[PDB]
Amino acid sequence: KETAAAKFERQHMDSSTSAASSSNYCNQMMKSRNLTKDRCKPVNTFVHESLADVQAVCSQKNVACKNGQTNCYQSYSTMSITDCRETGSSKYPNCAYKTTQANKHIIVACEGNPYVPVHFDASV
Ligand SMILES: [Cl-]
Ligand SMILES: [Cl-]
Ligand SMILES: [Cl-]
Ligand code: NA
Repeated sequence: KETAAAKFERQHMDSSTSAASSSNYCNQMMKSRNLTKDRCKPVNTFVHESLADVQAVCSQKNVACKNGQTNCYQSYSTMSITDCRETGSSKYPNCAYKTTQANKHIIVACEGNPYVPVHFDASV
């Protein structure tokens, strides 16, 4: 039974690469992080920065989350991200994703002690 912090790490962190360099990145990563077990997760963003740099966002600019909560934080700098989104021809169990690499600010929700990211809200 996964903690919130660990679920964030599994779903969103990929520090081993600086950027997605292939159209198949999302297909491979969504499968290897177990996000296509039982269902195709429709949307998911991977962040290509160190874990420490992402955890540090919880001390940066405090903003509202899309749901109105006030424990969201926007990174001061842009970060290398890859957005993975299911295509129109995807359906379980043959999940298929479009890979879009970008450099954007991230917005995360933070909780706990230590105060760490638990939800990925958006990128700007
Ligand atoms: Cl897992
Ligand atoms: Cl996401
Ligand atoms: Cl402020
Ligand atoms: Na946690």
